[PDB]
Order: sequence, then C-alpha cells, then structure tokens
Amino acid sequence: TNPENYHFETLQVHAGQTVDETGARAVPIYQTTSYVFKDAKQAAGRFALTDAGNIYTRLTNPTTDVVDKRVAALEHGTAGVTLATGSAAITAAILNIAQQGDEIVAANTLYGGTYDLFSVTLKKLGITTHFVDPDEPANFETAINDHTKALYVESIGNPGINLVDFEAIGKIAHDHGIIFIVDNTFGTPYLVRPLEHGADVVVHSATKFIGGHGTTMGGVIVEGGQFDWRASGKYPDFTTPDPQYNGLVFADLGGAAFTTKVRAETLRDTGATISPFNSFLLLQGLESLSLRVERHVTNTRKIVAFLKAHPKVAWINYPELEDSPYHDLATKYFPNGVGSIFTLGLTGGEAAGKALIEHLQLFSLLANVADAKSLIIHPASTTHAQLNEQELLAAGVTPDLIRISVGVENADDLIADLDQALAQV
Amino acid sequence: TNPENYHFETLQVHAGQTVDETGARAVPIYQTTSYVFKDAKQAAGRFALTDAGNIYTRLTNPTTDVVDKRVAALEHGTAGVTLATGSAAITAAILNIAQQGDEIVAANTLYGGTYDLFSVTLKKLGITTHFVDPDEPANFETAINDHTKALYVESIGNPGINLVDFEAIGKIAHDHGIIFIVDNTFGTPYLVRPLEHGADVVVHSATKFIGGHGTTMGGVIVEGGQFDWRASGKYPDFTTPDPQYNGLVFADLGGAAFTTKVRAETLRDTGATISPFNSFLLLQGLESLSLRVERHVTNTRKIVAFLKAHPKVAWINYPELEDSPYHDLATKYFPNGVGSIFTLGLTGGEAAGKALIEHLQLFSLLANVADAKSLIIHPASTTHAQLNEQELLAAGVTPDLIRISVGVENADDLIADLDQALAQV
Amino acid sequence: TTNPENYHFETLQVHAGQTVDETGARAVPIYQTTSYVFKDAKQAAGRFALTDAGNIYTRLTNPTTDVVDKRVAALEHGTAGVTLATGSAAITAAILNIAQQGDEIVAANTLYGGTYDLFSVTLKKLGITTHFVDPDEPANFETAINDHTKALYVESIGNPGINLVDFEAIGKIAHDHGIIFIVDNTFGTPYLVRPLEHGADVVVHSATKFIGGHGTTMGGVIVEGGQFDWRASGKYPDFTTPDPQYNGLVFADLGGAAFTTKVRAETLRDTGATISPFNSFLLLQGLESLSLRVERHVTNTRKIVAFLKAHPKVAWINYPELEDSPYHDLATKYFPNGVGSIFTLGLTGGEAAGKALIEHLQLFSLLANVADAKSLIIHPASTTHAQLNEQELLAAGVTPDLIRISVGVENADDLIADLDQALAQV
Amino acid sequence: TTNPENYHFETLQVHAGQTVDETGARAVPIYQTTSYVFKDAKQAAGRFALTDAGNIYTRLTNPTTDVVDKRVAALEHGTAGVTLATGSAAITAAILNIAQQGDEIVAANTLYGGTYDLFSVTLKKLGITTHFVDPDEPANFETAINDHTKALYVESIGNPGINLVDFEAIGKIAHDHGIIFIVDNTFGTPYLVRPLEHGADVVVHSATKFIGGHGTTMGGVIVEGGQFDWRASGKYPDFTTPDPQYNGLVFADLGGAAFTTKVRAETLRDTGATISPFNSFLLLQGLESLSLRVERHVTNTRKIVAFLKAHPKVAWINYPELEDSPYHDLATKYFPNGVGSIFTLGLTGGEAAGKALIEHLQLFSLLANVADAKSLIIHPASTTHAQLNEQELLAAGVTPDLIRISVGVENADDLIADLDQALAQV
Ligand code: PRO
Ligand code: PRO
Repeated sequence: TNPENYHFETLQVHAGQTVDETGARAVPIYQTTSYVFKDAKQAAGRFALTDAGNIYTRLTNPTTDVVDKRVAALEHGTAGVTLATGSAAITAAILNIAQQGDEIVAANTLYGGTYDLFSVTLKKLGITTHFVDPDEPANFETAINDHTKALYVESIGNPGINLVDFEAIGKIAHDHGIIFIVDNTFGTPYLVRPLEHGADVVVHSATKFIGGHGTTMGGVIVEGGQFDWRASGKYPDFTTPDPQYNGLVFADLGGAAFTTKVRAETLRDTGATISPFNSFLLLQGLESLSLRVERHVTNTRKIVAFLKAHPKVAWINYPELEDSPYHDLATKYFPNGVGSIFTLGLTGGEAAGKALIEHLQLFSLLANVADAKSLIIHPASTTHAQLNEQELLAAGVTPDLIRISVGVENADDLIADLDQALAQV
Repeated sequence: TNPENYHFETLQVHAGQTVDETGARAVPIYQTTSYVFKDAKQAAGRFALTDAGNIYTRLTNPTTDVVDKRVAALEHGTAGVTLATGSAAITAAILNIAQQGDEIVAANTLYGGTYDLFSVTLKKLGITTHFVDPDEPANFETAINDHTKALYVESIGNPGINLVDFEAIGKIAHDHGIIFIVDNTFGTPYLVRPLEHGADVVVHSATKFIGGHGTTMGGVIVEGGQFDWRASGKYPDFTTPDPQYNGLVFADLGGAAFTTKVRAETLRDTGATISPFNSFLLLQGLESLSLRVERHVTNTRKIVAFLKAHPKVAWINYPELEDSPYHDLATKYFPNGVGSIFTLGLTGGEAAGKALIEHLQLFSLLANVADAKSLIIHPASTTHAQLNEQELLAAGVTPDLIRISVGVENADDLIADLDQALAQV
Repeated sequence: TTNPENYHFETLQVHAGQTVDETGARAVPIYQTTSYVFKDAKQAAGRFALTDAGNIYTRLTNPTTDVVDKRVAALEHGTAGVTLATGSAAITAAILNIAQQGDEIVAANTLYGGTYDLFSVTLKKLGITTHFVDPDEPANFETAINDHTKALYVESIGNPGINLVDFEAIGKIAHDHGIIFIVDNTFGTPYLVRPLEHGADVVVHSATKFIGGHGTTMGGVIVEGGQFDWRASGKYPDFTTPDPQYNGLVFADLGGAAFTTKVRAETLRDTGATISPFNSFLLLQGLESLSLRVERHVTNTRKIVAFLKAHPKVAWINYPELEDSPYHDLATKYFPNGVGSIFTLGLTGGEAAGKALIEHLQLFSLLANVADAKSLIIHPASTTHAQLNEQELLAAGVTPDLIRISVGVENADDLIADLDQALAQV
Repeated sequence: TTNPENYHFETLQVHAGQTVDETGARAVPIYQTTSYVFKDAKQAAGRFALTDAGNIYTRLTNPTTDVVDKRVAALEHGTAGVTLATGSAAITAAILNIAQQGDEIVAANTLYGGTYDLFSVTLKKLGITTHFVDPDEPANFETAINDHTKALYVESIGNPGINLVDFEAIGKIAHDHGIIFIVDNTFGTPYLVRPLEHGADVVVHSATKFIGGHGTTMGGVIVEGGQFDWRASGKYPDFTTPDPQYNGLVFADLGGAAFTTKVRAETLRDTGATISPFNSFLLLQGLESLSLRVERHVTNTRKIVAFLKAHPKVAWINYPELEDSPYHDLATKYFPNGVGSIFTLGLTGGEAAGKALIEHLQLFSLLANVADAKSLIIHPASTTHAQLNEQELLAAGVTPDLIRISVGVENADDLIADLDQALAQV
C-alpha cells in the first residue's frame, strides 16, 4: 500500500512515480507500442508473466503504470489497472468475475450507461444483473444466490444522489462469499474510500473528477486485496491454474490478483487500452484532485443553500442537507462533503428547468460531470433516454428533474448567474 | 464512397478532412470529452441519434471521425468506426453480430491474440468459434449452420503468411446468408481491398501499418455496405427496432448500418474508445501509408531473395515467391506485393534462430510488426505462447520458426546486417 | 473592454478567452497546425497586411495559444497578451520591442540568473546596456535614468533574495521620465499581485513555473496594461512612425494592443520564439486551477516557514511576510493574499550545511525549477546563478550559504516531518 | 565520430540518435518535463558548469529533442546539432552566435520573406548590417566582404525564385576571407543536397516544412560541419577567449560541437527559442519517412512541371531541373536526386490570371507553408514577401504575376487533372 504513511495530499502528487536515468522530473509520455527485450529469454519471460517488465502497450505502459499505483494509493487499495474509459473499466471489472449464465446484484440508482450495459448488452451475452433498491441494505440479500458473484453499487447515485450503507452491503455480500464492487466516480478517494468500508474493488471514471477539465477519458480499477479467493471458492478462473498462462493461479498473486487478471484476460483480449497521453493528463489531474474537490464541495455548498432558499425552487436533492433522507449516511461516510453533483426540480416544472438552462451564462449545456467548468442538463431527455418510464422513474429521473455539476468558478458569479436566470423563468 | 473518384494517394491525404472556421489546415486534436448543445432540443436530438453532430467522446470525436472516413475511403468501403486498439475493433465487430449461444467460423491461421479471444474469452461468454483450415475454401462450409452468423479470416496469416481465396469464402458465406469479415491488418488497403473481393466488413489493427512507427494504438472497422440485412434475416438486432434508441432500425441506415450499430451498442456500452491523440497520429501515418508500404514491399523483396539464396536458411515463407503454395493466390489478389512480414526457419534450427537474433544490430527484438524500424522475434516463445502444441502447430508455429517485419531502412544495410549475423550462427 | 460582465479571478481562470467552435467541443481543441487556408487572394493578403483579423501562420497566430493570451491578460487585468516559447523568450521580446541599438535599460539587481545574464551579456553585445540598480530604494532608479534609458525592469519577488519592491513608487519615477515599467510577475502570479494595476505598463511571466503548475510544459506570456501614452512620451518612435513593411501602419494606433501587437508583428515574427499549441493546451489546463493551486502553495509555505524559523539549525530565513523582514511593510500593502511559495534560507553550518540538507530530504527534489506541484530545493550560487560571480552574485542576494526552497502542494505535515529528519542528519 | 558503422540515409533517418532506455520502450518517449533531478549538489553544479554531460533544464536540454539534434545532423552529414522552436529561431540563433554589434553579414537577395526582413529590419536595429548580393555571380560576395563581415548566407533554393547557387564557389570565397558559409537547406533537405559537404560550415533548417512533412508541427535545426578552424581565422574571438560566465571555458575547444554548443550555452539559454518535446516527437516521426516522402514530392513535381510547361496559358515556369533553366548546370552538379518540390510560375494573364488559378483549384490549398503532404499554392508578393516592396521585392525574383506551388504527395494524375480544369476556368 502506502509505504512511509503519507497523507492524501502527498500521495496524489508522488504515488507510483519514480525517476528514470534521464532525471526527468515529470513522468514521460511513453507513446510507444512495444518494448525491446534484453534477449530471447526475457521476451519469453515477460510474455509468461514470470519476469516483471514491459510487454506490449495494450498490456503495459510506463506512463499508465504510475496511474495504476497512484489511484490505488489514493483509494487506499492494493493494486490498480487503467482502461480506455470508465465504461470499459466497468465492463472489464464485471467480466473478470462473471461468466455466461451467471449473474450479479446491482443497485437501482445507476448512470444511464452503467445501467444499459448491465441490462441490454452484457445480458445479450447471457449475464443479467438484478436491480435492487439500495436504500434498504437487506434488499440485496433477497435477490442473491449461487449464480451471484458480486454486489455492485455507485458510491453516489446518478441522478439519485442517494447514499448507501457501504459497510452493510459489504458484509451482506461476504456472508454469501462474494465481493463488493463500488463505482466511486462521483465520490473520489478524497471524499470516500469504499475499499475501507466493506468494498473489495472500486471502479472510477477518471474521465470525470480525476481528469478535472473534461479533456481526457479513462477508467481505473482498484482492488483492496482483502478477500480470500480460495476460501469463498465461488471464483474458479482464480483457483484453476491458467493453461494459456503456464498454469498460473491468479489467487497466488495476493493483493494483485483481481487486477493482474483483468490485464491478462479481458484487457489483453478485448483491448480497451488507454493511450499514454490520456494517462499523462490524468497524472496532472491527480496532482491537484484534492484541491479541486475541496472547492467543488465549498462551491456546491454555497450554491445549494442559495438554491434551497429561492422561492422558484421546488425541491433539491443533496445528502449533506440536514433534512435529506440520507443526512445520517452522509455524516457517517462522507466527513468531507458529498460531492458537487446534485439534482433539483423547479416550481414551473419541466418547461421551467429547460428555460433556466436557456438563460444561464456560466452553466454549460452538455453531457458530463466534474468539469472545472460548471454544467447543467435535463437527464430524462439525454443521459438516461435509454430507459423507459419503467426504469426512468426507478432511478429517480422525473420530467422536472435538472442536474447540476458545480465547477470551480467563483461561487458569487455562479450564484449571480443562477439568480439572473431564475429571475426569468 | 469516394466522391470525385480520386486515386489512393489522393485519398490517403484528403479523405474525410474538412476545414473549420479557423482555417486550420491540419486536423485539430479535439482532446475534449463533451460538446455544448445549441438548446435542450439538440441535446435530446443528438442522444436520440436523430440529429447529426457530436455527442460524447466515447461515441464521437471530430478528430477520430476523419479516421473513420479516411480509412473507409482507402478500404473502398461505406463507413468506418475507430476503437481503442485492433483487439477491440475485433471484439466489437464480432459482438455486433454474435449473441450468446451463437457461433462464428474463423480460419485456423490467426494472430495469437485474435485467437485466444475467439477461443478462451468470448466463448467463456458463450460464443465459440470453429477454426477451419483456410487453404481449402470449402472447408468452411462443413462447419457452417444456423447459429453461424459470419465467416472470419486474416488477409495474411500471422505467422502462417498464408493467402486465402477471398472471393471463394465470400460466396460460401453469402450462400448461407452470412457476412465475410476480413482482418486486413497485414495487407492494408494499398495491397488488398477485401471489401471488393467478397468481404462485407474489414477490420484493421491501425497500431501496425496505419500508425507506421510503433507509437500509437488503435483499431478500425469498415463496412462495404453491400449486404441486405433484411434479406438474409439472420441478424435480428438489425431488424427489430431498438427500444433504447427510439425504435430505430439499424438496417434503415444502409451503408452505415454495421458501423453505427457498433458505435451505439458495443462502443457506447463497453467504451473501448480511442484517444483523439492516437487518432491524430493515425491521420499522420495515413498521410504516408502508401509511400511506406511501397518501400516495405521492395525492401522485403530484396531481403527475401538474399535470404532464400543463403546456405544457412532452411526454408522461407513468402507468397509472392514463385514456388510458395500460394503464388497463384498472390498474383490474383495481391498485384502490388504481399506485404513485408515473413517467416523463415534456419538450418541450425531453434537455437540458431535465437542466435541470429542475438547478433543482428538493425533488427529489434520485440512484439510488433509494421514499424518503420525492422523487427524480429520467435513467435512460439512469445506472441503465440498462449497456444499448446495442439493449436501452436495448427497455426504454423514450429520451434525453428522466426518472424521478420521489414522496416524502411536501407535494404543494403539490412542485408549487410543479416549477412554479418548469419555469418556467425 | 477588458473583463466584460465583471467576473472574479476563479471564473476568469476557467473561462476567459474560451469560445465554443462549430464542433461544439467544450474543451479547447489542440490546433497542432502550421498554416491556415485563406478565403481568396484578398483575405490572405489582408491578413498578412494585418488589416484582417484571423489566423495567418502558427509562428504568429494560433487558436489554442490565443485562449492563453486572452486568459492570462484577463487575470493580470490587462488589455492584450501575446504568448511565447518560454519565460526567457517573453522577456527578450518585451525588451527588444522597445529597445534598439544604443538604448539602455535600468533593472533591479535581484534577477533570475537567466534574466541577469541576458541584460548583462547577451543584450550588451547588441548595443543595449543595462544598469543594475538596488531595488530597495526607489530613488536609485532615477539616478541611472537618462535619454537613452527606455524602460525600468524589476521582478515582483527577487529570484532569489525574496525582496519586494515599491511598485507605485518605481512606477511614478518611470512615468515622470516618460518611460515604461516592466515587471516580471513570475513568482507572484496574477493572483497575488497584479503589477499592471499598481504602476506597471507591461508584465511578463514564465508560465513554465506557476501557470503551468507541474513542471511539465514551458512558455512565456507578455501582458500590456494599455494605459500608457506612446505618442505623448515620444521616446518610442516605432510606435508612432508608420511601419513601411506594414503599409505605413502606426502601432500606437492599436490602443490597448499596441505593445503586444508590436511583438507579434515584429520580434516574434522575425525571431520566432513560438510556443507550440500543445504546450498552450497544457497551460490552459494549468490556468484552470491557478487560484486553487497558488492558494495551497501559500498556506503550505506559511506553516513550513514558521517551523523553519523556530528550528535551532536555521541561521536565517527570507520570507517578506515574516513579521520582521525588512520588506514586511511592502508585503501588507501589495500582497494581501500571501507572498508566494519561494523562499531562501541560510544554515548555521554554511554552504556545507545547506548542501547536506538538500541531499537528505525525501520530499524535496533537487532540480532547477519552481512552482512545481512537487516541492523543490536547490543551491542557487552553484547552479541557477553560476554565470554571475561574487560581485554580481552578491548584488542579487546570492550567498554561498543560501539555499532556495519551492513549496509544493503536498501535505504540509509530511513536508515538515521530512524537513525535520533531514536537519537532524545535518 | 559522425556516422559510426557507415549507414545509408534510409537507415539513419529511422535510427540515428535513438537509444533504448531502461524501460525498453522502442519509441522515443515524449519527455514533457521542464527540469531533471540532479545527483547531489555537485552533479547539479557540474551540469550547470557544462563540465558534466546530462540534462539540465528543458530550455537547454531534452532527451526527446536530443534525438532530433543527432538524427538531423547525421542525415546532414555533420558533427553536432541543436534544435529550436522554429526555422526563424534557428536562423536568428545561427547569426547572433557569430555576430555582435557592429558586425555585418553578406547574404543572397533571394531569401524567404521572414529571413529577409530579419536581416534587413530586425537585426539592423541591433547593429548587425546585412549586404544583399546577387547569388548568380559568386564573385559578387567578394565585393561586399570586409573586416566587419563575419558570414556569407544563402538558401539552397531561393524562396521564391527557385535559384541554385555555386556552393563550392561561395564556400571558397568565404574561407579565403576566413569567414563561415551558412546555408538555409530548408527547400532541399539533407536528402537532395548536403551543403556541409560542398563548402558550407553551418546549415540551418525549418523542420516545419519538409522534415515535419504534414504542416502540423514547427521547429528549426542548426547543424555544424565541425571542419572550420575557429582559432585560425581569428575573427571569432568568443570561440577562443575563455568564457568568464562558464569557468573560462573556450568554446573552440569543443571541436565538432563548438558552434552548436555555443548556441545552446549562449543565445538559446538567454533568448529561449526552445522547442517543445511534443513537437520534437512529431519531428522524429517525420524524419522516419523523410527520404520516402521527399522522393515522391519530386517524382510528382517532375510530371506536374512537364504538363505546366506545355500548357498554353502558362507564361513561364521556374524549376532548375528543366533542360533550359539558367541554373540547369548547377542542378546536375549539386542535385543528383532532384531539385525539390517548390516552383514558381507566371501566367499569361499576369497577376489576375494567377489569383484566378488559385481560387479554382480543388487539390491545392491556399495557405502560407511548403512541404506539406497536401499540395499548396499562393501568391508571394501579397503575402509571404509583403514586408518588402518592389525594389527589394524584385531583388529576390518576386514579380506581381508570380505564383508559387508546393507539390504534395497526392496522386500525380489527380493533381494535373485539377490543374487543367482550373486553367480552363482562367
Ligand atoms: O492542475 C490541473 O488541474 C491541470 C490538469 C491537467 C494539466 N493541469
Ligand atoms: O510521415 C510519417 O510517417 C509520420 C507518421 C506520424 C507523424 N508523421
């Protein structure tokens, strides 16, 4: 994990970065695809996974490697692996422990994407996921069984902005001998470390917060390295020596089991590999993640207060709020804030929200979150237009719903902009 | 397709590139993740796929778009889509027309990767692929049936360096109402256009030739737009309106059917999206593809002749050679050459090849092909060490086999380097 | 003009100069191009004539770099900006823009090693003499001014030496003699002090350091305040006398864009110290967090300066904000948000003690840079200022026992802990 | 020294200066960094002292850019190279490296618009006078030489004007007077003519054009032949007299790296026209195909020049290789592989005919650049050389009816077809 016990701010700046022979203080962009092997042994050794080193950029990259380590350090885990996007980090994570005919138990509150994947695409492939209501931790136990291999939820609903009892669902899963995978995109390691509250694997859509400016895509998978793969016995690929990899037992890697299996199977075969550039820009984003998340909260705090007190605001979801049905969860798991993404409904309903959008100057109309620039959009008509009233209202998406992602601009300017706009709907 | 009927050299330089309002002569790197929508309608419109424009970089990118068009133009197809890597362009291509419990008929001669994917990973997902011997076009018909939805082969075996009767297998597939997907990595549009000899879809690993210098990864999928999806009837997802996409019938797009379905399903859900940088470097590579491939052939020609005449060379595979079991295929389908990748066996067997490797100065020991720098490696101990003697000798990988990828250096220097080295094994 | 709807720093550093093209792309595209297609022969001819606004040649204009120009100027509260390859190039251009052969410049003794040697050796060879004055006494500049003097140069915070200067004072003394006031605001950044609003006419920057923020990309920026009469003073003819090469165009006629437009059209076009659109993109990213980053570098440096002052093995510690530094008054008047994150320090054991301290710290990297997100430490006299020797070395506050530290954005405690252990091993 | 195991152009452009780091990465890493961690206080001090080889500061040294230096020099068959931000910056540095105030340069009249105005306006202001001679008669240079003259400058192929020059001739005339011969080989590239091997001492390049090859990235390269006695001639003191700032180091003591090492240590460090490691990476990619690309640009231009000569509506066509151009002899002697892909042409209808032709072609883009993979066309007098007017305009072969064309690597037939249709519409 973290060697000389460094604090978050130090880890987000140094984690997994070494200095090569050139003395280059910044991580070089290893925009290469292959690596020269010392001799014919090392070649066979690297491809056999028995000799530590670079192999192929689809599999390995000195730049991307620093991201794996660094994110893991922040997430306080044991090993990380990066991928083309968040969607791919999810697809890989799932496929690593779910075969055909098997199933997984995932929360009702999910990003339009994560959802339409679990339900339409990966099922089509014979892996259906049973959607439970995250508000009642026990609600998962009811759909669990023998074909179930992992309990999946999002650290903060998208757009349900609903918290969940991490520790509860973690045991409910371990009691049945399966792992807890938490999609921490919305919370980030600075706000919450699912791996330290009952989670085994944490996925991220670095595209959003880790990246920081809406310029780069990428996903990350971090493992806690705290789940006996043999014990539970429910994960064969992990137990049964791999013929294709020289009878290697993934469970023998320990803290690196889950991640070295994605890299050697899913990643190598499906190839949703990140480009060294993207990884570079992620390293820059991480070098300031905390600082930006800190402002993302204090800004959202101020913007939420002003919005709650405005007559023209019907309702406002935001766990930290003293009267949100999740306030208690917030205080227990999110001591530093609940993010900067929130939903709200206006008093003039649907036509009013879109109207507000059409008047704001500092809020951009687009599909994204966690940009340094503030954003707003109406989920139902976009990011979740892949779900019918059936799932739509099941994930909290109502015709009057409007979503906001608070940037790092000046709170006064954002409030002023919001004011002038509402003063016209 | 190609509007004012331009020749290959003109298309590889201009295809799908327009000039924006800035006047920028070079395609800008759109290192962005989202796009600002005009109003709430356009947002809903883009996400509904009813309004042409950018949506999300996982789905769309102005830079990557030029690659889609450009490659397609060269491949002489109707529509292209790019992806994170070649492996992902393959995974996506397959998943676009193969559900669970279904199967596909693919050649025995395949890249270590393409293979271990079709066989271990995608089966695990309940899609097994029956490996036929490409030498006998009829050999495919025997394993075809009702669950079969596509016939897949590589334009040039890796490392079988075996040609195949494109037109033969194309009909053998259309007679049974399925499509022909040809992995043209090794041949490229300048040497062969599978789409014009019985192929419906062509996949590429731009990582290799299109890229040109071993710096960038990426895959491409191009469709010929010449297969009635309704007629054959064997492709439901293409016939049955998509609920998630507003009851859209993929077959209604025509020339853009196959590609807009990968982008809207597999890509959007699995997210093996290319980074705008990678796409940029591909555009540069394409702007010179032909010129480099031209030298790749004339260089390999000269290097093959010298190698055939050297006493210490046991055997040498290279279709163009007057006595290779494929010479006739070569003359019919490859009028401009058969590439620059070839295999050879030495007279001192295994230990001799690796020895040759350990002596060469201008040939680099690594896992890659089509680099401007020349490369050599022993497949059995690396790129195909995922197959047992069973598949290993089934794809032409023998203990004395050595593979070479001819660069663009000076033929005399390469021959000289090879000479001095052989003069020591 | 300037900042339209009167926005605050945090909003400008994130939005300033950034429009949405037809592609609708939210992030600024990286325009890695060298040329631009012109509408017919006239648009082409009119652009090259500088009469038609638009792109011409990346050596002169770039859509990506353009956002940098606007944004940086916006933050620095100026009217126009032009960016260049490095901080050194921005400085070289600023001078050369208003300095011919036979002219002279009066500059502070406290200057970064490069800047010094540029004024003293490189520009000397071309008939541009520079008088190095002691910035502590504003009147000292008056003494060296004369007919050939054409500009007064100072740094917002000496490098090294950490000495502040009376902006308004030197500002007046310069305008009273009809010359411009050039401030190299590198160490301060627009967020700590805006020299253009306290008597300065042109402010240059080394985006390499703070603006970029991670030690990964290089570039310089020149920003003009556009509130200095070029005609009036009369000492800047090129700004008044029509430019033959440019259809008799008179640069002073451009108003708020006179100085920078002269650089782009003269010095920049001809010498070509051009930034690459890539770098510009990375700078934009940096600017998008400038305020947040500069904020921590300071809170961090404050604590670390405290600890280091109380520590027995510390001979002395320069940091203007310290209640008794000979510049404290200048700090309160001009630097309400802090005095940055770069300070010098002397050790009890002299030089050998310092070099010992460097080699033992684990969170401070020994390299030549400042403003990195990572913390840095180095010994100025043997590196950054080794082209000067002792007389000029000592004219800028560089003593053999001097050690320089650049506080990063890591955890303040860890940094102190690291500092402790190293000092004990000294 | 130079090219070790005697390799050919195609092998050098792909391998020259590229090593494999510990990561084993085959492709040259992009070192997007500004500084480098130094081993203890001495390595640091020794690097800054220029006595310890290694990286110092990206403004001075970069592992990515370094491959560019070696490689380009290798191809140009020289001993040492240094790269800079642009072609203009490489030229500016080359001159300033051997030119002080009060010195003069004698250069060809045929110069790219920028180069001209740099010599004539920008460098004039700094006491560096340049005498513009007629390159057609080598003796013409002798006439302007004198005590203050310190270098003879010419382009391998005038821009525009497409005029060749007697390399060896001007080379001797310059060494007979103890001065260097500087050639701007942009238009030719090391693959068509290697000025360093035919009487030249320093050859500069605008990688922006051919080396890069796609109009996407900018940069300049300076290459020295290292076969000119600095001590002997005696006219280059700075090369002989110990450098105080550098521990009395004498630049001439460096041998084959004297000229370029002076640029990196003086002009470059102080003015900072530094390339970005990104650009360098893109240049390396370009170099990896230079020979192949230059080969087609020529076969293509040959055909296109033929067609255009026979065409009725073509008043005249400049291309040295043409059997009757006043430079054909120079072409056969010096350019055995072709004379490039940039030619000028006059139309029967004069200026208006030309500008008409431009606006009608579909495969030729109207922009300011050459050597793109895409074909280009432009009218020099209203753009690239509009800072010069008629007297100096006409001293470089730029006539109001002149049209310039840069042949790309598209299909030769399509280009001709496109040209036909446009001419008919004229
Ligand atoms: O500091 C930051 O937030 C940005 C992220 C990419 C480059 N620097
Ligand atoms: O011409 C070429 O081959 C290279 C490819 C990337 C940049 N230019």
